[PDB]
Amino acid sequence: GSEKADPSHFELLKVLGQGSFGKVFLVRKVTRPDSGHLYAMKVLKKATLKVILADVNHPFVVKLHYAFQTEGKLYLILDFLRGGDLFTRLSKEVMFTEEDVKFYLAELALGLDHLHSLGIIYRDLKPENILLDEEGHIKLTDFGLSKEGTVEYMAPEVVNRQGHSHSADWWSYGVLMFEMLTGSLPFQGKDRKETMTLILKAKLGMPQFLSTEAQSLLRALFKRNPANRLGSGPDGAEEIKRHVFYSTIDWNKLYRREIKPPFKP
Repeated sequence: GSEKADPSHFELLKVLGQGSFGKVFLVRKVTRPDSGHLYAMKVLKKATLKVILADVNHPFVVKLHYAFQTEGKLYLILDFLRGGDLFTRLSKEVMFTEEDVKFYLAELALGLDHLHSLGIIYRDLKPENILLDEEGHIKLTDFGLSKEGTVEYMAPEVVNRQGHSHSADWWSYGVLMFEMLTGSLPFQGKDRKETMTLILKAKLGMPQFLSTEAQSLLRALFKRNPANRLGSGPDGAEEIKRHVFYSTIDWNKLYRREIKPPFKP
């Protein structure tokens, strides 16, 4: 359905970022029916193709519009998210209010659970990989790998190479929450090794300015044992979505992007 596609059909505007899997540019399609439309083009020097799902249809996951392999490298044409990533915003703001964190985390909860339903494990969860559109809603990017990074976000079972189910994502989700809420990481040492050891002990001091609801959610997510971590069934993501922390969230309208974002790009 997207095969007369060609790299000549897109003019290069600039470079959005340097990925580990490849470079990503801002491009403008030059051919109908979407001439003039802006997209993000990810170039991969490796190769595949197949009809590691990169084509996910969900309001909070970056959409793939085109995919063509021309001259060895593979070109992926994705949504262009105007707002940039959450890491940049966090760096400037130094920390978000619980209101802002609740919104971002609620939308992410849906995005994550969806990927999980497709059997995908979002291994690289962190603010750098969460983009904002022009309205302020979020979109998860740089995902896919099922059969399989930033140490500070690694779950204990991943550090100890004991396993890596979707449960590890919920731990990372907890690290994201803590970092957005405090401006700092829960577990961090002077080097990679010490950080891993700190993660394994999982000893965490709760900053006193966090709401009791925020605190209990974090405690429920930071369970060293994947089996007892929030999100590990039986009701899956629902047990996290039904947590008192998100009591004021209408997941139906959220899915429909009816809830207005706190920050407007």
